[PDB]
Amino acid sequence: LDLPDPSLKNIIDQTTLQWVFVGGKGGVGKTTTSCCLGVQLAKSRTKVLLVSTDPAHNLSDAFCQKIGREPTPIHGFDNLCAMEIDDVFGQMFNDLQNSIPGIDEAMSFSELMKQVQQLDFDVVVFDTAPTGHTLRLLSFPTILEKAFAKVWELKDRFGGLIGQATALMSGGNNPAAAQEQLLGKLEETRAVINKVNQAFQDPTKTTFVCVCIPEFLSIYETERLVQELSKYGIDSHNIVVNQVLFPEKDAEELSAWYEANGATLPKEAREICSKLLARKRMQDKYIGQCFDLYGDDFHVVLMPLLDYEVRGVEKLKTFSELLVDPV
Amino acid sequence: DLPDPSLKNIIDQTTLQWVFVGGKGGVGKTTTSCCLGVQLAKSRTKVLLVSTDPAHNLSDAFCQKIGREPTPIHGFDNLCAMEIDNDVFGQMFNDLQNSIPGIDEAMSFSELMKQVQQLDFDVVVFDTAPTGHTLRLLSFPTILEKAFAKVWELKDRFGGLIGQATALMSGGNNPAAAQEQLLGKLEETRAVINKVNQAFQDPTKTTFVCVCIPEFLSIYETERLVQELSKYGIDSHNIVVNQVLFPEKDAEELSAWYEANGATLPKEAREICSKLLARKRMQDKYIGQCFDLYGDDFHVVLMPLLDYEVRGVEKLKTFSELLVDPV
Repeated sequence: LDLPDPSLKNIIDQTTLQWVFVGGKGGVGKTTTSCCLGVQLAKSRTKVLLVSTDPAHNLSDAFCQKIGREPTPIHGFDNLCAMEIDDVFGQMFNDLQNSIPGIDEAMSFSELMKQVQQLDFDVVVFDTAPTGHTLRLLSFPTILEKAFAKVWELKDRFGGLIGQATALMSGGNNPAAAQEQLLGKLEETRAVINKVNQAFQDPTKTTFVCVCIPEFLSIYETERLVQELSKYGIDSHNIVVNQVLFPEKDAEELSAWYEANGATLPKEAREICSKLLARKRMQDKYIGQCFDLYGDDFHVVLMPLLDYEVRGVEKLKTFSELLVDPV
Repeated sequence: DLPDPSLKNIIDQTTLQWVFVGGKGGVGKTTTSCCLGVQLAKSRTKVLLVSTDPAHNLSDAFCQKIGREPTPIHGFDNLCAMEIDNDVFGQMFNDLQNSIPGIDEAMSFSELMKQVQQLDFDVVVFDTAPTGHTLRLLSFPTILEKAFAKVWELKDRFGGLIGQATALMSGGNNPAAAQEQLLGKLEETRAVINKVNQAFQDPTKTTFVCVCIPEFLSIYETERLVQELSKYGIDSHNIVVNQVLFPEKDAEELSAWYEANGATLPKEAREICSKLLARKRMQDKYIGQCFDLYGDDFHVVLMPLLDYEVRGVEKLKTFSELLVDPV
């Protein structure tokens, strides 16, 4: 068969990329794959930044180095930085936060995008939260529009009280001035997120990498994420199937060898081979399902399951080579 | 001519089963709720107080540790208080929580309502969270319907994948059985909340008490809450304006005395009198605004601002006496 290369080398080749997002369900290796992509991009690119919106501090444990809320240069690299992210006006803002769930996340994302675009980097890798939170990250514009419409509805409906009280309170508690400031903050956030989305819908600058493992839940969340990215016009052409058991041998070669030499093995080795072969068959079924869903338009990169955790700078550097050009 | 400036209509309506107390933070929701409970303990055979306020303000109010389950109030025979704080099914539930924000609060409220309705009390007073969270509490049926529609949409879209994986996995990890179990849990929650909401729209059984203070923000949140209760068919006819400065005299007497003897007071007495007069003028303006918005259809109960915090059983008894039969 002729298919796209089973590696993430196309990410390194496309030198015009500015946003590289890495998504997937929790526990599939999002942080490790993101760190390896950052390590690989640090070679060709002048400046590379890694941004983690995962609530935990998995970036610090991954790089075996304390990573701050601001850019922290990665030990052993000259151009690789990391970053981990966790009164009338005030009352109206709290009413808006309570009425429209997700507006605070939208404003936090807007502030983060402004800070990152002002940090001036050539490429930013994005270790996102699990799929569920990334879907809200993608649905942010509808939340901003609902916030605008909620503010307008509140103004229209309570204009009588707002104007009658505007006469009373003085100084910096005018309900109309505070309401206009809330509208202006919503407008700032919406403009920032609109420019960011215009940059995101350009496959020249933005792409998405989906990480999964040969199990039902991971592939299901990967399909959810792919369909949502397709809906919102965000490009994705890389699926990383991690923790693959023995990505070199087939289930058939070793199954035949075992069927030919079954009675020659001790009880223990025979049980271990049988368990390993069964898990390999299940993983092969799920990899075939992946190749059915994708493969035509996606680079499917298979990564071997390792005994040790891929932590530390040197181990990550060695694993990135397995990521970008396999055996 | 106006309705009686007291909450005595709450005690008179013997058919009431749910008495909700809402308002902005710091206006005295907990104090008013505890006083209403103390007063209902006289006429009713058994009275329960339920606090959904995130903090543990009930314990500080009663000056006594109140548990997560009903704890009989010291010194009362019929007054109890209460303060309220891989896996395929879990993954689908998390997808629902991420897609529909507020479904977990809806299920928690359903469990709380089932527990309270099984505790069997004659009347339950409900110290709710600040206004925004009560407004979220009111939209629960729509949120449950949106959750149902999300589960059905996911079922329709991914039925092929779900059945194809059902063919594979064994035992109690069927994705289709898990989806049906999620639907059944949603149905349980929706039935409980439907019974509760049918009970809420009956003025025979449910009424709302709005607590506020003579300031703009409190009156604005009170108006929001009243309009939302009107939209959602929940009855409210009691506004409690708490922390009123000097509820006995009018704006004229002390102002006239001071303007006749202004230059005769020492610096300290003159400063305190001036601050008091300004506070009284502002409070009178906002109380007039309250009487403009309501009074025609609402019992407006004015409560005096006290130097001490209304903690302890005796202070609660005196504040309840000022609440149900004023001076």
